[PDB]
Amino acid sequence: ELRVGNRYRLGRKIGSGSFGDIYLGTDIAAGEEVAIKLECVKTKHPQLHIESKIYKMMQGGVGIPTIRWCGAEGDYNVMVMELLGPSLEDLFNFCSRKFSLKTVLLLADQMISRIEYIHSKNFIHRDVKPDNFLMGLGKKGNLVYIIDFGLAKKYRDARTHQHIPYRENKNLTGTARYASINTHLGIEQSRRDDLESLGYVLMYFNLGSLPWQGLQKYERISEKKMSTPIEVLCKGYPSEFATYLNFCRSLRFDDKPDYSYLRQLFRNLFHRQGFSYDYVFDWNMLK
Ligand SMILES: [Zn+2]
Repeated sequence: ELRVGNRYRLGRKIGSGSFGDIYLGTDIAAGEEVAIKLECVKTKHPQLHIESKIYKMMQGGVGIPTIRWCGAEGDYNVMVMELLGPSLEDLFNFCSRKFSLKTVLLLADQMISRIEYIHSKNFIHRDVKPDNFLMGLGKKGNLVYIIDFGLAKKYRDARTHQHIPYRENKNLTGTARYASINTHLGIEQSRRDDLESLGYVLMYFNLGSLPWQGLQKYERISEKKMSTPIEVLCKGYPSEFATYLNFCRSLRFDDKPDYSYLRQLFRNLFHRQGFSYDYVFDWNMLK
């Protein structure tokens, strides 16, 4: 019967984050479920308040979760957030690990816009992956949320817009599976790299798997990733997936991406395919 001070009662683990897990909670005053993150005050490098600050900086963005509370309570730093629905990875497993083209296109449109909004607030995410996208609840069930800013970094000064310097010899941050080729090569991440990851995530949803899945290990993924041409990766799928990836890989370090061009590629394909823009996802057509 664990209680976060007076206000919240703790429940089962419901998520795994870059720094700590997410637990199911109840807000005692609301009669309401919430998501809770905990960090021991003795932690060597505390980051919970740091990550909460980014969220709050993003607040009011479409598809950004809201923070109910951040503070110290007892021997913990605590972060309480609005509870969201299943991740795209979860829903992918319920859909037999294959999404229809219509689902992938509806998802791409939202996912490019979340990344675009984050970049507009001067941050890069750096762990773009299916588990960090969650569907909303109730009336927001048709909205894709982006979560987890623990690996997120500022890429430009807010007032001056001075972009962070080019560096190399970096250790990989984020999941090796969706990492950009330049990330595997040790280059400092930038805007281009969040968009390149998203492309691997979209092809993952079309294919059910990537060619560098299921094979020292990091050199081996990097090899296979660098050995597999985009044309080969995207064979049998609309040309827009390859075009998306080619453009991302063309981008120079500090370049601003053309988010509208990438979204339009997919919107045009959507028109040609004859799909209704009805936000009816593959999982909604499940029993
Ligand atoms: Zn705080």
